[PDB]
Amino acid sequence: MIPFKDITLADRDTITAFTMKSDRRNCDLSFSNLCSWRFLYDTQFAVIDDFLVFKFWAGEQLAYMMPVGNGDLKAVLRKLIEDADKEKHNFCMLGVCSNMRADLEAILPERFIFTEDRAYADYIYLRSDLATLKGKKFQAKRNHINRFRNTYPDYEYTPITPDRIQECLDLEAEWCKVNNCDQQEGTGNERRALIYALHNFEALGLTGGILHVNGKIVAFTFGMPINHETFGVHVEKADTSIDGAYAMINYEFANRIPEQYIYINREEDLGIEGLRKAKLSYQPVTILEKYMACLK
Amino acid sequence: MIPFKDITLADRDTITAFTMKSDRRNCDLSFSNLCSWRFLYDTQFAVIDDFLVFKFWAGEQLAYMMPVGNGDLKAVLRKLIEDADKEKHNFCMLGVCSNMRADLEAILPERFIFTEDRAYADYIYLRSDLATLKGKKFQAKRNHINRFRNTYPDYEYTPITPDRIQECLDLEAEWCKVNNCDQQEGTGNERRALIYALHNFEALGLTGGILHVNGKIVAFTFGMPINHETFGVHVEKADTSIDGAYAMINYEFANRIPEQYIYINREEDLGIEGLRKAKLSYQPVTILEKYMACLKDH
Ligand SMILES: CC(C)(COP(=O)(O)OP(=O)(O)OC[C@H]1O[C@@H](n2cnc3c(N)ncnc32)[C@H](O)[C@@H]1OP(=O)(O)O)[C@H](O)C(=O)NCCC(=O)NCCS
Repeated sequence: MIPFKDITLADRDTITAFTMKSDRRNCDLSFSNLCSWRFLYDTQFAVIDDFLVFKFWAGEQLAYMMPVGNGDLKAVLRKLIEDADKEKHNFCMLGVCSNMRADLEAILPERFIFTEDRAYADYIYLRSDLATLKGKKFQAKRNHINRFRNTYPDYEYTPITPDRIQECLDLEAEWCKVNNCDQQEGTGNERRALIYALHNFEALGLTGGILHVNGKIVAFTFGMPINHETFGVHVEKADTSIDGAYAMINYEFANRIPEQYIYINREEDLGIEGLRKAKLSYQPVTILEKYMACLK
Repeated sequence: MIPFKDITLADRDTITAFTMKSDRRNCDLSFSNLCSWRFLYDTQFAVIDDFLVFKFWAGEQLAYMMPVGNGDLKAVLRKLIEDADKEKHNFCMLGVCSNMRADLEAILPERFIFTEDRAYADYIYLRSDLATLKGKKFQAKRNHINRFRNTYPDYEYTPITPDRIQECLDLEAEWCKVNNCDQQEGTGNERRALIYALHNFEALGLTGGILHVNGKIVAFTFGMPINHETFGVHVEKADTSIDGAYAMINYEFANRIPEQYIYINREEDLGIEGLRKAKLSYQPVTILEKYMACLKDH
């Protein structure tokens, strides 16, 4: 029996030892994302034949993350299929990128059914693009930040520190309530994941920023590295009454992301029309498809 | 500076080393309950100053359990208050039993406000009563068992084994369809805890039983020790169209609980009138009240 263990804060070194050196850019491999969503998926992990593997329960559905590492993929797949068999479920893997799909097909030709939903693709950008907003592609973004600067000349950006967390939580609840975000699917779950992240901010290895206008917090954002060259921005929330607050905090935080992080992953659009429009407006270099791969 | 960590399956030995030797009987100290409800409370623990301490987020309420162990209680409480200060919340402790409340008032007189909610009291029974149903006060219970045996003379009770986990999950799915766990907050939350327990049954240290009638599962139950002399029954579910199934599974499983567990803790009524009458009807020896102790100012 694979000795799957519940993921915890204390597993940060073990997990990032695999992910940081990997070529995997999927935001679901962020240590903060894995821990913060454990309440929903009863998330577990194991290291099997030099691969890091995650196991998730989503109601009736059992799924495993595409194994992270190098080594004998066939051997690890045999063990995961046996694990699914023990659970009396068909074997399904999530987070399979295009390269991973090719690797699976090579081991078990015709055995996997691959399904993809563009709602779940990640948007990846150049840090240099988001931090500088240089070039014609970013002209409107420059206009937004210049307009913000003109409207709110006394704004203040500060990094998130443990001392600033509870206010971020209180404010997030207030903003949601204004937009009646109760009545939007999934916001309760998103709130649980936000709370865990902010409560355990330092242990997780998150960094983040807060925007203030006229002496009050009006936006906050946080994230952490996904791999050696990709930083994930996991959350970005703002007081919707403040025009340009999203654009401004994006820009300020991008400039605090260490320069080794070539890429910034700002996650998925969830098939929401307005969100897809917003994420495409920042000119992603890659839209990172994620397949589910289920044994036939 | 308290190195709180998320509770996990792997922490079984660490936790139970403290709880088994303790005189704490409340069901919240079952290792299975601690892990299985983590999804709701983001539960963490630490050993500090020779005590085992737990930290929970009950929605907006930060809470700690009464420290488990022996040592300088005042020193450890000071550390927990400082932790609450860092969280920017008042310090409040849960599961303070009547005896633990007396201990607190001795070391720190008039420092705490104590509140109690009868909905959260645990029902504690003698294993000897539930396993035998002997005497006048258990006559109705014997009658239900006897009716069951007469109606279903070829029923089969089995322990929960790995190959039988799926039928328990199947019964739970049917029960939740009937009871609307998808929308009922309480039973939706119970479903999350029950399913975690079943999926991790052996790692947690749980034991359980299953009742079958006419070839299908009609009830299951599971639990594990809380301390050296108290066994906790965490879950009991039955197909409602089968009369006497709750009585029979209770009786069969009580007989499987090892004799060193003098007491059986069958948990709370949650202020639900039906559940309260059911739990009172089995004649508890103790209704274990649980206080919340909140620091008056600071
Ligand atoms: C609606 C009504 C039927 C609710 O009672 P009910 O669902 O029949 O009875 P309960 O909720 O006690 O029991 C339902 C089941 O869920 C269980 N249950 C309820 N809450 C639970 C919880 N938090 N955890 C685990 N089990 C729970 C009970 O044990 C019971 O199990 P069983 O059916 O397998 O024996 C009620 O009897 C009634 O009177 N109807 C109208 C009520 C009304 O108008 N209300 C005014 C309120 S002010």
